[PDB]
Amino acid sequence: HHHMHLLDTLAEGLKEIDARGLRRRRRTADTPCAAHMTVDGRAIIGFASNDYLGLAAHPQLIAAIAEGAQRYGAGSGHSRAHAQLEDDLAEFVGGFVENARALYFSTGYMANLATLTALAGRGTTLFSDALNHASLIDGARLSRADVQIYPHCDTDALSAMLEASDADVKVIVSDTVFSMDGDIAPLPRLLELAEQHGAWLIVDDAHGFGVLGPQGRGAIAQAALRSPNLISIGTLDKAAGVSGAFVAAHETVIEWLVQRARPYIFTTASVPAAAHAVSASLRIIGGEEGDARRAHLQQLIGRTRAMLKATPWLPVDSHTAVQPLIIGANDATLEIAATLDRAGLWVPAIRPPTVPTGTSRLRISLSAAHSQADLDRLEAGLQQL
Repeated sequence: HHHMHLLDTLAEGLKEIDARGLRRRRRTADTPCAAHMTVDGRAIIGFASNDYLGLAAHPQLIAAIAEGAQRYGAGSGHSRAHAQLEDDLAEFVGGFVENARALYFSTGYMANLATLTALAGRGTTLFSDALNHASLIDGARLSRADVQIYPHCDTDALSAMLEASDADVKVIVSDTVFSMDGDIAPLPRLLELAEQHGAWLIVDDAHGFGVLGPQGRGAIAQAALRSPNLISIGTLDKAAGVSGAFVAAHETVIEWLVQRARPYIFTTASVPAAAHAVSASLRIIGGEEGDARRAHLQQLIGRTRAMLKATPWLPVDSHTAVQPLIIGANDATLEIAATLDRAGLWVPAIRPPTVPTGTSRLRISLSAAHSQADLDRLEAGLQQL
């Protein structure tokens, strides 16, 4: 009956997590991801997912999964569906550069990792927005480059850091929509600085793809940017409602990634049915149904912004589906989330280190699948709190 003494340190750390209010609960969904979902046998309205267009449970995407598996098999063992998706993505999101290509990756993390390891090295300096999500942080540390953090969206500070750098290779890295705040990065000014200093501008559009710009092509498209310095990363498990991720860039950039990125990064792939279903999702996102879903989401955002302002708490000023409400402490945030959970509304409580100390917050995530009746109930829940 041997005992591993390090189990004791884990057990003590878990108890400390309970006391400090940082315990995480994983809930099991009895029904598909959607506006209304059943959890533990009780139907609730969910504001927790990043299913921004309501596509995760869409009948056309369910059908595309089934069709994709019948055509290409259950597992990948580069399927024809993966190759076709790369063509479809280049056409949809590559408008910022002539002769765009795209690469499909299993996860957003892998997409970031492939891009940074291929382009960054010793002698590269990487300039990173302070609120960038942790995957981008992790990808950069692996790159073996010097990482300099510029203050959030502070392009004057970044301009001063760029000129105070003699590096042979400079890379600027920013999320487009910040996942816990909802604000949109100053891409026009960031790109100006990138061209002036001869730097790559790598932008992660995880939370802007599908919901920003003409036909939902994303944040670069919204900013109407055109430059070969741009490298566009996105994920396909949020607005697109399936799984996977992409890098889109000038074909020379893509070919360099194929030749220089760590080969194991290409050895993982989602099931072929997933790639086939993303191609179907692009047709919805870019079509009249996508336009209608986005227009409805914009109306939900407009109502929710004022709803949050009416509460005693401080909203983060967001024009995207991410609608945070700052409470303050962990305990006070968990208490309010539980009051909403009792009213049948699932609103996550975000806590450090995900967010700065003293800014624990509800993260209300809107979806085009939500109705005005759903916001009626969220409002009543907030008004009662």
